[PDB]
Amino acid sequence: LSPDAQVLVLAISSHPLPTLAAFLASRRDELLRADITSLLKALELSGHWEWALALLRWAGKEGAADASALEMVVRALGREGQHDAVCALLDETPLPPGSRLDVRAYTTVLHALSRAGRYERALELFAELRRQGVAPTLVTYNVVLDVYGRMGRSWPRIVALLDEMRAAGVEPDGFTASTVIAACSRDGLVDEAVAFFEDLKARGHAPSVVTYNALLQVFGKAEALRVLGEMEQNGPDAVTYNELAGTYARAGFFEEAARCLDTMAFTYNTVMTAYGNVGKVDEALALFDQMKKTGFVPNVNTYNLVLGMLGKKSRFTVMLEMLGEMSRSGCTPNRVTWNTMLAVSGKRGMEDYVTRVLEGMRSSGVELSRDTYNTLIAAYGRCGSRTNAFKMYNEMTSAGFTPCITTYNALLNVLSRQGDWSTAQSIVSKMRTKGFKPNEQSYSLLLQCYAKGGNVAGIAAIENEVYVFPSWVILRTLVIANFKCRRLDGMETAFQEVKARGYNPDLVIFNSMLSIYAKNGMYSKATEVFDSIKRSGLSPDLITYNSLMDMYAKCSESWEAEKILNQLKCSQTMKPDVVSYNTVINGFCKQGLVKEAQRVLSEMVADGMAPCAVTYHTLVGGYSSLEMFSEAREVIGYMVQHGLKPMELTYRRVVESYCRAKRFEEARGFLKALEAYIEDAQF
Amino acid sequence: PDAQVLVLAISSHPLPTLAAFLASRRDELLRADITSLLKALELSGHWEWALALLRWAGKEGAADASALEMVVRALGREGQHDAVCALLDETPLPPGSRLDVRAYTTVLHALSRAGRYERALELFAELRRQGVAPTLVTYNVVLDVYGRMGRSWPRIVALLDEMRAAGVEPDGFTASTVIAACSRDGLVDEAVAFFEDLKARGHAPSVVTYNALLQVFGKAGNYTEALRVLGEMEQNGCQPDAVTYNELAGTEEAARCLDTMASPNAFTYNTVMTAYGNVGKVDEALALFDQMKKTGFVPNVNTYNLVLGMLGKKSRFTVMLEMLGEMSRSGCTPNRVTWNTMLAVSGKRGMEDYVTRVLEGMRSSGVELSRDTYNTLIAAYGRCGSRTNAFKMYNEMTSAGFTPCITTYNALLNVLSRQGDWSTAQSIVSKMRTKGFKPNEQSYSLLLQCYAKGGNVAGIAAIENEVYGSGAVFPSWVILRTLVIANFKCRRLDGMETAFQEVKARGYNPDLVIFNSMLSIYAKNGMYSKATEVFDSIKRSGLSPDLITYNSLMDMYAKCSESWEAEKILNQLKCSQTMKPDVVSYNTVINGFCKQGLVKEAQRVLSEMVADGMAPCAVTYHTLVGGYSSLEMFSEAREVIGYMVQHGLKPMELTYRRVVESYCRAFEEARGFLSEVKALEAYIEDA
RNA sequence: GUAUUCUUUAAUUAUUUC
RNA sequence: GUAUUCAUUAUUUC
Repeated sequence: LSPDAQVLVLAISSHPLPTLAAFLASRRDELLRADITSLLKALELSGHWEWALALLRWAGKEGAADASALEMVVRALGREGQHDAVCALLDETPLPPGSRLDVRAYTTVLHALSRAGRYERALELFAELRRQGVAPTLVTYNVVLDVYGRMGRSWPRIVALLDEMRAAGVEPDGFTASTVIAACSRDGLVDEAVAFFEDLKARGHAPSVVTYNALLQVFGKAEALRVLGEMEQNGPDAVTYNELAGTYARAGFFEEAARCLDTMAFTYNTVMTAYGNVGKVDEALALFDQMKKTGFVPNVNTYNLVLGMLGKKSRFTVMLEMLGEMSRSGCTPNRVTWNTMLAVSGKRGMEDYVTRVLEGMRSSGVELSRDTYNTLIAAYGRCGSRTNAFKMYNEMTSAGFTPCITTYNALLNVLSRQGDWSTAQSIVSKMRTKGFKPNEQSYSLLLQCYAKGGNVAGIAAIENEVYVFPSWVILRTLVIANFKCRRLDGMETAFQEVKARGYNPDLVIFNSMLSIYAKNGMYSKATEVFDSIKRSGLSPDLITYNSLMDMYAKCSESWEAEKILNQLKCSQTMKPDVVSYNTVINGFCKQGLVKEAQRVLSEMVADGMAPCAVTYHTLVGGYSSLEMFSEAREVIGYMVQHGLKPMELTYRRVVESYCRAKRFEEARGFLKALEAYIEDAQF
Repeated sequence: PDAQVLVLAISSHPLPTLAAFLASRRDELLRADITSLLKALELSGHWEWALALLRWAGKEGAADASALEMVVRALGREGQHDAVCALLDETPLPPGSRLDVRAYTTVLHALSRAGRYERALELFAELRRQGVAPTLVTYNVVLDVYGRMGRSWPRIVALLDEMRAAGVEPDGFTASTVIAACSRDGLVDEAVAFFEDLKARGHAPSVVTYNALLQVFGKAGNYTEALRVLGEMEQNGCQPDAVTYNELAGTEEAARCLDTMASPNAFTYNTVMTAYGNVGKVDEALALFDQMKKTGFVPNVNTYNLVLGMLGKKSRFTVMLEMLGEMSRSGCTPNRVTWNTMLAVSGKRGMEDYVTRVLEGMRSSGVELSRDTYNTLIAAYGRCGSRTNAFKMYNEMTSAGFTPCITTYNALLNVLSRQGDWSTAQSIVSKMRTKGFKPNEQSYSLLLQCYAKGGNVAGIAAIENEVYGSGAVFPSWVILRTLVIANFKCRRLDGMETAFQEVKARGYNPDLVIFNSMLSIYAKNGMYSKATEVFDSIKRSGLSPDLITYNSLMDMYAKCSESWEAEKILNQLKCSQTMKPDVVSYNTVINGFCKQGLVKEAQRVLSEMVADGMAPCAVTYHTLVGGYSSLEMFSEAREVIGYMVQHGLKPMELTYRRVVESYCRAFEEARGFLSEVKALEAYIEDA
């Protein structure tokens, strides 16, 4: 409008937001003389809804904001969807005393509070709304009914409002019906929901899709029998389908739905999906058969769906069967099919499956692409068939395809399992000359080959090249990788770096840390950790609790470890673990305290737990220590007398202790290379 | 002697070259106790090396069965099943060789773990063709093989006889395997008879045994018989472990499960509650929880937090709050875990008031807030989008004497990311900088998203340049992901191709979000060539095209003025059997005609749309008018209007704007049309 | 301005608007 | 070496 005002507006929309108020002040008099409403509008067209906001708040604090000013921002805020801002204009009103608003605007604020769970404020506002003589509209009504619906237990107030609205001649719509039914749905008002809809009929009213889904939902968590039926034939399965997907989980039946559906594709596929995503594939395959059994001829896309849900259950045998019915019915498998048959969540016996998929994947033409081979490598990688992954890697290249980074990472996954790093290094080095530079994943997979290789070299060689941006994964992978190698420098090093970069560490790191102190020479940072893990608000684990006991055990303070064990007995959620029992027994044994140690073994059994090899092994050590070899020999009996099968270390610890005690023929009688240990000892 | 020195050589050598290295010190090897070298190489965990030598020696003819058996024990002990199936397949033994049973059974199990059953049976046949006597574990492994093939019950009954005829007595491993086999075929009756018959032999069953007998009933059948087993279980005195309740959980139904185990402890109750939780059936666990009380045992805070957590993931606010009150009313006073659990809730509607209602309890609970608690509260208020309250929580943090961390600044930017309020987002990151803090990646993602919802393209590019060069921010899948999106929302084609470039270059494997966006952006221009290449490349990737992929394709053809091809897909989606055309699908098709004309065709589509049920929207009609509004025709676009309000759908701003502009440019016959009923009637004035 | 399940470490003010 | 459901090639081995 005004050239002076256009300059002012441009000057406002260009100014940063944090400084703007100190700026608007400087132009106080300049602003007051103008039409803010016109500035707000101009600041809204230009796409700067947040600058008008600032202006409004400024003017309210000055007295130059009117209803129309506010009403303009609000309409902008709701179309833009900034409920928070709406709610704040209401909590810090830029309005002068009198001040009444347009209906549309009040209903936008009501929706904003609703959107925030401030149902109690919405109702306060609604009351204030009609005591100022504002005629609410259909949308205002529907918004308020929604407030009542999510606030809960407000059915009577809903009856009241429906009355009030009709008595003022505002007939309900579809947003009114669904809103209401979902309200009954959230309160278990099954009975009164139906009487409602069936009253909607009376007064006239065309039924709907969203309606039925709401009604559906009622009987859902609440009947889906004679009900869900109507919804169909009444008239289209859109969202209504999903409702079936959770209908099954909150209940339990396979006969009614078969008996129902019988009586009657997507619709079919929907219900099948409902079964296979909650883990009822046996239930879906039956739905599939029934479906086939009645005319219906599935296409490739229906098979890919069934195979897809069978796949998450690793039902290899029937996936191949389905693969059969396809190709022998015309339904030629597509790319999506093989990818589906190869994206199986790994189980035991996956290799031969994969092998059979590949056999039909190559006995049916289908020229394997580059990505196809990568998919086939990943598959044998999941199983762990290094042998078959690499045969695929070799067949690949020998056919002229060029391996990508996805192909190298695949192979790298494998070796990682087996901690074969000498082969990993070769992969990496190969990929570099080919031009391919390792990514983050490629590194984590290296860190894991090394750790299972006990190669600290390659570990610290990477810790250097990274300290390779250190991502939360890499730093977390490094903390672990060092713990397998039990490396305190490395672990600690990158521990604080995880904090200095604004990452929140999980119980894994904390647990891993606590123990690299317990079994080491630090026993206070440990206490720091168990105080940090808590101060952090995290819930300690048994493992955490067990690692804890090991600390006290190594600090020669065992009863305290016994306390934590006992305290676990009440935990009501924790519940010891022979490890916890073992760990405590190991400590007492380590301090010469062995009666106390078998006293906890007695509890152990009494509690109905189950002593094991390692458990007995501990005592034999602690007995051998203070040379009292008879009570020790009595133990190994117990193990075997109960068939617990001792360990050569159980024997060694006695042999080596029988040697040092000047008793040689004893070491001999009692009793491989061990006897040899006595010979090189005796003389 | 001289061996200890030679082992270290092989133990310290590049694996992919060890062959030629064993070829080197060959004659020192042939005179060395191979099996001896093997035993030594394993004593240091160098088992990959003991294999390579085996294969070497084998190729030289220097490996005997005693050696192979030695490598196999380790592999099995080191869990290396594929490697053993390899030895089976290549054979490093000379002709006429026979192996220990312990080894043979280690291979059988290895063949079983790869699904190579038909092969395991053939090896078993050989093993007993060499007059080797199988042991218990051998018989048991083979049983496990029979049980995973299917239709193998007679072979199980027959082998049971043999093994029992060789004086070999079944065990718990046997029982669980035979019962579990019957569970994998639906052999309910025989599993029972077998159990009955096995019991009657004096065999005391066990947990594992009872667990398989229960999977029978529960897998595909009944919850009443499986529950009965649960019955007979305790009656025997065998305590159901965690795996027990998992079977039931996966097998008014919660009222039953509690009636049986009634004729337990607090840990028991939690074990079954958590079972139903981890399955996804939580209303049941609640039901038990109602009983654990009205039955005696009183739950503590650990038990309650457990329950709250379950509710958390379902974000069942009101009940969570009820439960927090019953806690503090029945005596159970919350802890730092209780609160944190309460604020770790899943985003949703009305979450802001919940958090306020929780914080209201943290405060009254006279519990000093810590630096951590603030970070949580800021995060939750930031997660629901209560920008206003996050910042209030923020200033309250930095005023009680706590120091923000990066998470603290990240929470805050998360909110702004939803609002697009990048100006503040900047002002923050700098503050993060002026405090000795360096922005994370997510910090860069948030800021990125923050610029997107706004429209600030200069801050995006300012991120790309700092990402495509310096190391301040590494091109992480995430960061490149947040870029394809933030450039779409701002329609920066150039800046997406670069990202789709690097993604398909930095070793990444694009996702449907990325593909589709690329498809819609190319389609939003005439970019047919690339777009179709993207679509197929979706196919060549191995992903399933959703509706948005199909709608974007139709709009491309629209855009390319081939709207007939657009309907072929709508038809194709009509019989997709898996994908049902969407409202936006139909419109996209109609507009494509109306954009190039043939509105009588546009009517053709609308017709069936209604024929397929399908209830049209405003846009549906606003588009139909477009063609009828600007096609030397007005008597129709007026008749078409009477289908909106007369059908209570209500037109809109883009609509009428097409009526005046199109009519006031096709005059007077336009004036009377607009008179039939603000911001517009200045266009007419402008004309 | 409003409704029916999933979505809340979010493509869901995602793709259609002569 | 072998079995039951769906950081673990995790924490205890005088």
